[PDB]
Amino acid sequence: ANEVNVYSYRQPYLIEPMLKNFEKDTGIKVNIIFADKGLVDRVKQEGELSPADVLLTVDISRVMEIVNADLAQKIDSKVLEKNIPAQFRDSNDQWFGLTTRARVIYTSKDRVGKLPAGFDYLDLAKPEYKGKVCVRSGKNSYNVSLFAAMIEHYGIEKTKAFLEGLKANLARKPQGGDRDQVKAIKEGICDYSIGNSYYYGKMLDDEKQKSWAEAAIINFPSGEHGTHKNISGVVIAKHSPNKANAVKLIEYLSGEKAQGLYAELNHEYPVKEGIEPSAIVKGWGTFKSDTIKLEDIAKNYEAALKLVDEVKFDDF
Ligand SMILES: [Fe+3]
Repeated sequence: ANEVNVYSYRQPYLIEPMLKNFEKDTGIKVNIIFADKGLVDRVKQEGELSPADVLLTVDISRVMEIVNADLAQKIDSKVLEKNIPAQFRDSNDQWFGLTTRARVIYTSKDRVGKLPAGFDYLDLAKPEYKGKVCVRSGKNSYNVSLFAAMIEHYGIEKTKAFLEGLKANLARKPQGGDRDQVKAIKEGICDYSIGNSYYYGKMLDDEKQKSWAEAAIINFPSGEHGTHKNISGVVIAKHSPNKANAVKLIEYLSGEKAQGLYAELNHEYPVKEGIEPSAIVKGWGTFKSDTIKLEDIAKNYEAALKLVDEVKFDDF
């Protein structure tokens, strides 16, 4: 044992409970380094001497930043294979999803209500939604990843046409984050937004923002390819000094002792099949998740960035 060093983009309080439980079960000391927007630079600068064991981050774009900075090592683990569905881990064994986040469509509770069953992201590009849609910058990773999935499913031409239609329907210049779009729904600026599911929980947890969530309905797209999921996950650092402990830790985080808790704390979904979401998350509804591999989203990420620039999505 001795220890394991977790460099985390995610705030320590959102990961500490499961790490404390791991410590109790194994006797392995878990050190948390809050690398924040750090994280690649810090580990790269620390180089061969870096104590980093587990790199914990959020969004496939950040996972790819780590992999593409040559900071990952390949891990062969039957536990990770069994616990994590293949779509939420690397076929090339360098990264592993631990939770998912759904990119959903929020609607005005009063002015729209629940979306009809069958509603797709694609429907937001239809002319009837002109002036009614709020989305943050198209270059934001949450959106680029969604568009990358669309490239996989539909190709660049159809995705480009979608982006053009979506742009045409925006109520305002893309601005702010996902929560800001729901604030805009609350204030009647728009009736539809795209945003991550977990924000609904985060807003309800906040005294000011709860009214934003209360004015909106969370809708899980239910077209052909269902609801887009992105991930939080982990990578074992290239120069991990406590590799065995590190692998033990991520195996633990992938399993039934940690999955429910970790997802619950973050209002996310567990990756491990059979683990329930929290009561609050479950209450938002059940839905079909896209089966697309996150590595295929990563593959199309650059093309999606290119398409966003081509259509000048943020230009109003
Ligand atoms: Fe977020």
